[PDB]
Amino acid sequence: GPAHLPYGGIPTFARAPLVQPDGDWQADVAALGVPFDIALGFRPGARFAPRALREASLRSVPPFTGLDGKTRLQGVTFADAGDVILPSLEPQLAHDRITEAARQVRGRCRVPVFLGGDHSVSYPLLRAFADVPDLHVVQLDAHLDFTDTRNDTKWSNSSPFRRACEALPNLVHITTVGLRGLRFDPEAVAAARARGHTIIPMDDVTADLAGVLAQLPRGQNVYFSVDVDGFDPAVIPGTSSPEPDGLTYAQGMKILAAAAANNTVVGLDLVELAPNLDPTGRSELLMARLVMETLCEVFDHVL
Amino acid sequence: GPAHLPYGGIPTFARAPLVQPDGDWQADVAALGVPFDIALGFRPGARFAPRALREASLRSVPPFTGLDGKTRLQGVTFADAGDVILPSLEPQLAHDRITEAARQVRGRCRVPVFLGGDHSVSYPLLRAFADVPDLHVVQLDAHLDFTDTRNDTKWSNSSPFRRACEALPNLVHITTVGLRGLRFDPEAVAAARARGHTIIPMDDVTADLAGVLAQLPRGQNVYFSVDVDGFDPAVIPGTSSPEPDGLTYAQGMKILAAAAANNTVVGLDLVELAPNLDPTGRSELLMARLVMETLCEVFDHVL
Amino acid sequence: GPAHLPYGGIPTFARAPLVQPDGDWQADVAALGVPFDIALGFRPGARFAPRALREASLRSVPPFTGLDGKTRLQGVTFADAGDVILPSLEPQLAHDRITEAARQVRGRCRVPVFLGGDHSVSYPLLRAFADVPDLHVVQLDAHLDFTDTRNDTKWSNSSPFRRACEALPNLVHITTVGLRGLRFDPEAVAAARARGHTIIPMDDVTADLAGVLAQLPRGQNVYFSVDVDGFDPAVIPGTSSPEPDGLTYAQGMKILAAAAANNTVVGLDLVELAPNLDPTGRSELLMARLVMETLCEVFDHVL
Amino acid sequence: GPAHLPYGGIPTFARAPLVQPDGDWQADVAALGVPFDIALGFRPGARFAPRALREASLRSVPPFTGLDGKTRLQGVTFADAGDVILPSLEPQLAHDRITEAARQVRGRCRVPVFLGGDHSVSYPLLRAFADVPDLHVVQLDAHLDFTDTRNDTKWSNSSPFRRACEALPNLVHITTVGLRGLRFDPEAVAAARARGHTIIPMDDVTADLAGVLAQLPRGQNVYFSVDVDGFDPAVIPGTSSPEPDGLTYAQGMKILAAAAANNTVVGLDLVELAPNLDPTGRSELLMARLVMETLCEVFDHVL
Amino acid sequence: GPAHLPYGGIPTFARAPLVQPDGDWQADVAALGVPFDIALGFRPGARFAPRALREASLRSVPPFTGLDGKTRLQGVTFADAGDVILPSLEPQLAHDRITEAARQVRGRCRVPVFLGGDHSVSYPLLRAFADVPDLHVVQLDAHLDFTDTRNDTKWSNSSPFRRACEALPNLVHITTVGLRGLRFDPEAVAAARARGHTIIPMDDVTADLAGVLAQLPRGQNVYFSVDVDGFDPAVIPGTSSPEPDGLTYAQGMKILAAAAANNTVVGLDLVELAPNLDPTGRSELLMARLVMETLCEVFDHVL
Amino acid sequence: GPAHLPYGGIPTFARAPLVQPDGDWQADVAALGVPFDIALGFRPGARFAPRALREASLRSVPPFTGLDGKTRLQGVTFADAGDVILPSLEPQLAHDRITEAARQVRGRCRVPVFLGGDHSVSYPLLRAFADVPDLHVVQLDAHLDFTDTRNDTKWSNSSPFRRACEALPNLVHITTVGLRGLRFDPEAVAAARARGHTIIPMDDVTADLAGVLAQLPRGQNVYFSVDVDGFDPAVIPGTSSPEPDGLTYAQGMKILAAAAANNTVVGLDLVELAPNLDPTGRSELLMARLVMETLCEVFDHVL
Repeated sequence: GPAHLPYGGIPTFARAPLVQPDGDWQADVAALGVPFDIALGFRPGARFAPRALREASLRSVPPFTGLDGKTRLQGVTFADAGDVILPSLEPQLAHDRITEAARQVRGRCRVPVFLGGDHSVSYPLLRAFADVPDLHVVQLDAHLDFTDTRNDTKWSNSSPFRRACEALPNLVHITTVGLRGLRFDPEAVAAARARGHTIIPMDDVTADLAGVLAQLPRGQNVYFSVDVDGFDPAVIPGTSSPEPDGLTYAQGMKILAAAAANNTVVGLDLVELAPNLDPTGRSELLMARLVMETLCEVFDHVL
Repeated sequence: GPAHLPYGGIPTFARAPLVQPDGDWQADVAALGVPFDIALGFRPGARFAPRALREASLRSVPPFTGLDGKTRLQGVTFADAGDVILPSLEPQLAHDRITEAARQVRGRCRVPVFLGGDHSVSYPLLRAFADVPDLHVVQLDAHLDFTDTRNDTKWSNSSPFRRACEALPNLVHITTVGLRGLRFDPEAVAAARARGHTIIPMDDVTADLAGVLAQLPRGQNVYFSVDVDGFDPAVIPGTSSPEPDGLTYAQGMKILAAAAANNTVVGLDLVELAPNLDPTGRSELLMARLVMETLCEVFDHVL
Repeated sequence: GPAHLPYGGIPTFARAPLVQPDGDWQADVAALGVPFDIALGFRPGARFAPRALREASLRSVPPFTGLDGKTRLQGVTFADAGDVILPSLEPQLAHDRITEAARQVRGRCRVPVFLGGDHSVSYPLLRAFADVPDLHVVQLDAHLDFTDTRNDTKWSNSSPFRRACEALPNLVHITTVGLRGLRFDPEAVAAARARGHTIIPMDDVTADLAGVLAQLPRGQNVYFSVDVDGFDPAVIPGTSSPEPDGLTYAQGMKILAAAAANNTVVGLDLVELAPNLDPTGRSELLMARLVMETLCEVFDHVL
Repeated sequence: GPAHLPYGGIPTFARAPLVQPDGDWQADVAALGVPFDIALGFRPGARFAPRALREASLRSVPPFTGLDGKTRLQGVTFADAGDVILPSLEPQLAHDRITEAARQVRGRCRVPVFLGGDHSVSYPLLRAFADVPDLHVVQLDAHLDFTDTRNDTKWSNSSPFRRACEALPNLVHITTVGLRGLRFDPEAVAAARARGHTIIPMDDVTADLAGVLAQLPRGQNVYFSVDVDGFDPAVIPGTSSPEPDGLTYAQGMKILAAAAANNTVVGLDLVELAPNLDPTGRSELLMARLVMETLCEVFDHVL
Repeated sequence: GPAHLPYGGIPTFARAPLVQPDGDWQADVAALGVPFDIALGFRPGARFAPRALREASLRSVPPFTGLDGKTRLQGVTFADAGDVILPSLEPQLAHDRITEAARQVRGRCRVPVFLGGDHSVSYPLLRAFADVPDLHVVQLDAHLDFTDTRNDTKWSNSSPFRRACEALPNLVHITTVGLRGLRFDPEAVAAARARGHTIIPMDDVTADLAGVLAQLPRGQNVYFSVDVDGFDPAVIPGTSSPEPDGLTYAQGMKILAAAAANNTVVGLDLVELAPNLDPTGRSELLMARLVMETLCEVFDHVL
Repeated sequence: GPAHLPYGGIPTFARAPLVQPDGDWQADVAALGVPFDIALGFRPGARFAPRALREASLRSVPPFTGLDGKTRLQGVTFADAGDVILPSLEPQLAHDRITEAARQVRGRCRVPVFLGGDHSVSYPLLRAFADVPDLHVVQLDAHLDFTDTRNDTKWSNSSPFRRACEALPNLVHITTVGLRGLRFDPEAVAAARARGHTIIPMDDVTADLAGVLAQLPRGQNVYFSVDVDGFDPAVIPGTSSPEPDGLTYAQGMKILAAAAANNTVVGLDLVELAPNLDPTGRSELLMARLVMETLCEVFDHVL
């Protein structure tokens, strides 16, 4: 029958049916929003990202038939579990709400998609994956975000992965791609290298993308964490702290596609999108497509 | 339990449960969006109004306890039937789907709320009230919008009530308040007076508000049509063609309040809001509140 | 035949035919733009005002038939003489070009309309009225703009009327209405008072508009200078240096209408509009209408 | 010597010299910024308010010679103590630092000026006045902000005065002006009325301003708290949660001027300004002027 | 002697004299605007493109002397035929208005430049070339736009070339370059391949541009259709539905240049520009330049 | 002691202490702003660049430890000398004040950093380097800016280097990189080559960046002039007159890094940034970083 235009209808991710995190449902893919941005240290706005991403996803409703007539995500079911009910302030309670909602959504779908929210949400999100043996994380990011303490707190967006690792012994490895900038936390760098994490600077992606893909995990359980600031600001300006010369959409997608075809993807988060910082709206439109395209890749290699 | 903050959760009007127009449900108040703006003659954007109003309504979730301790809308149930599935172009087809959806929603609730969309939507919207005896329309508008033909079309936003009157013999009277501007369609004015419609220029409201309220219907079946451009552009700048020296929120609400308490309100539409034209977002916030406050007035004097 | 919508066609003031300042033409009203804003002391943008005003005037193309069915500006011819060709910097050269173009335009129309541009343009514009006996200026403005020197220059926008008076012995009186703000140049205020100029603070307008209209000139040759910041910033926010609690559109219009009904209007300038500072676009829309409505009043009482 | 233009120089409040809160200085007036906005429940941005207000204050540098030729704030010294060094998250720590910095600034000046920041900062700010006998607070606000708990926290901006009262037995009375809206916390309203607070709805100001001025404290130790949302959104749209029909700049200023003429002003805060929500920039220009004008009134009646 | 700066003068394309489509004039190049955008399915704004392009063209007024000292477009005359007078709605009438105006302009110049407008305008525009033998079209676009039916209409901006081909058997071939995205209409793709149209995905331009150029027509009558969304969103963000990883300005220009060097160019349209979606203004500045540079290429290879 | 987050504290360049140009101080690096933009010929805004650059520099406070573990800018002291006090208009007086302030700053630091301001400030800035033997200028720019007269003035931003060369016989050579665009001043190109100046078009950079670095000066006294428009508009859209296909941040930096490693850097200016033209704020963030990264290269290799 007739379908809504992007500007029509209630905005749910992939225009999927709306459900409750603890409701009686099941789907191949389930979206969950985390409108939390009080942990970032510069420009707020990421709390509006979940809503912006849902709206932008109406431009990319599955399934998809490419120029080659091949159709992806054909038959794959989606669901939108709404957003985590967050309190004001109270970061600890917020973290607990996030982990609980994440647990519920995880048990009702195959591949859960978390929409941030600043990067600090990745920590409580990952806590819902403690039972995943030898959990690996493929992180697209301009920064390492493995810092211990910053501005007198352990919960800033610069510390999510540091917090996750000390709370999840099953999180055995992180591969970070896209790092750049004038400042790096030496303590954080040393801590990541001490745990054997893989650090891939944007310089290496530019110099030899093939070699970078050859460094990605294989036959592993992988959780994808995409910080939109990993992408070049020209491409995705909507983010609090942009760094020049980043990933093109194509490069970021190639890394995600490669990792999705050789691993068991257990989930993915999309964080640091700041809609208010991009009045052209391309940031959310492109990141919404990124998620959908990644899912296409994920389900094109399910065993 | 805990409640979402305005930036959290899926945006449904008044944060009410989502439903289908011809679905199996019933409620006191039901919202229906009509993201149609190709009929206006200047600045587009109203197609995004339904979505903006839903989001802004999260700042005004019922019920409401005033400073006097009194609570309003207690026990009143709300529902959101989404938006009419409109085609691209094809105005005649759009009109038919609008009316059908309006009919379906009106038969499932007591007071239906229609979110435009340019003012031309009022026509196919009123066609769903053909069975209301001696139907009266109280319209807040900077313009009369009773034009026959404009720019070689009969379906522009300048002709909704002219179209509605020729298609509905039961629509017996219209009271338009807030009229102003340098240009008036003489043929439209003549046709309106010929039918005995009441025309109340903004000057009348300014000179004597009490006299204006005395001209409102009493004990009649009333359909409310609120064109946001009836309000002063300083108050509501988010609209295609603003006209200086309009209604303050308070004046417009006083009119709606008086009419609501003295009549049987059969419905209401809120049109011409253009979110894209007000980056401060106050336009949607105030108009979302206007709809809720009007509803407070309506259900506060139910017989 | 069919007429363009506001967004269609080449933007000329009031959609009037385009002409050259010294060309072979004659019209009742002729517009001339002065896209000069390098003399203001705060936020630039007024250089774009002439263009924005033309675009906005397409929403106010004459003639106008009001609610009473009466028509104004019927048969009144319009022309757009384009813009003065300004150099970069070189204020004195710019001034000479503005005066020359204004003189040429004045000699080919009854009422010239000058679109600024920061307020400093009023000086060279006025030099073109050296032959007007006992020239009076009715100035709507939040600021006096009668300063001798400011920031080491004689040509800032804070000095146009001071420069005008010293260059035109025939400019015998100025009536300034709308003044407000924490700071005033004591020398400028005292000099204006000592010259017999009339200073009407906004507080007087609020306290007794009737008393203010009674202070306006009668039977004089009047030049209207409208600085948009004379209007309340809530109404017209698009201006460099806004001051709270100003004229509503209605008050400013009543003042101009009163003066137009009892005097011989020789010209009008509209200055300090900064379109870039009002993304809602209501500033240029309302100010273009003010010019058109003022002309309606002018030609309704011309002798 | 030449003076800077508004867009020139380093932006310190009123172009005052920069000092450390606990440094070796003394001045009549001292500004202290609190760029904290993680406690608000809707739209962020107030963290940028202290900076925006400083920049805007460059348009209002003291002293001021008015239209009447009289000068105010002549010889009155100013100091800018910078901003409280805030951590990320960690509300309690932020609170303690805010109180400590405020105490130190207070002991070094006659009248401290605090620039927020969301309204939650008023709580830690007021703790620095625990020694003031019979401390009265005059609050301009659209909301009461006397809530005990909201969204699972005691520190939201909706609870500053509630926290202040239960922590300051010397805070004997609060006069709140401008209240309006559909939703009010019944528990908060009751608790406030019970403690003997004076609640003055905006409707009261509209109906009789003279009466409202008579309800203000007299001969008391007064702390001013100005929430920019107390002003009408058409005038000051840059704020998280606007409410229609608020104070005009003039009405708000009349209230402050009245209170400043009959009491001993011990301090003032300006909170909830969101520059990012007003691209016209009028919100910060007008609120910076409000602070300066209030200081003019305070020093005109120094006992 | 002196010339206007970009912000000065009436904005006509290339600052060319204004003429009527059916007036008595002749010029090498003539521009015609089609401010129509009610056919697109997402974000409106293209109706303002013709005006934005005209304004932006003031930064690219011919002739042009390059770094090598060689001048292009020397002696090439220009004219601006204004905009097609469009009705409100009534797509079929608009289509006829467009075709007739386009033919009139075509009979008075050598190369016509059409300024859109959503991509649907290409259909009625092409009907004006029904008298051209073996008409070839070189289409820069992110989408094929060869769809038959979409959202219950035949006239959406997704069907222009489909409508053109079935109405113009003389349009023997189309070469589309820049195709990309997750969704492709299998029906449209088939109909295109069937007619033998050449489809060149953006991946092919990236893989080997020289190969793509070798696929362009030679010695044919060619019409250029440039959809701005064919360019990368980072470069041209001002467009309704952006797609990542597109043409750089240089790539698009290389394609246009190659085709203009060995073909008879009969016209060109520039569509889907949405100035309202790019507040930096680079979208219109770059596309106006693209048109002018394309003309430089065309007149550098005339037989 | 704790450190301010980017949105906290008074915005001075690199959070450096404030000083007066002719005060008693010394520092390795000193910043001086020149908020002058009345000489540009298109879109103003550059007057706001010094303040935006200072605000943005708070995200790049020295020293910097890279991913490789090396730390740069260690032991490098900074000072912010504020802004040159500019008059209104009076370009000659402005020039004199700029030169004088630059002289004072240069005599108190090792590497002065000048924040513009339109490009015309480079002329009076360079006059402060008259005692530098065989002075060389490495200019990143989309335009040559070696024009004699433009729009009836010798002081436009298109003439800074022409004016500098005729005033400074010691300015023996200029290397300009990034030139592009359809129009070039033939008289300026000829005069530049006549003097042996090296012109390096963007095409050369794209074709062989290694070769361009090879063409940079070696062992000379070099003054860096960075016009942000030398960069691609997709990367840095905030500038008056953008030209497509410009330098990536990386390319521009590589050029500066190379020159800084093989020459004595006497100073650097950063001009034409227009914060108001880039609402995403990435323009000032990337350019402030550029200045800081250039400084780290300078001190990491100085003789």
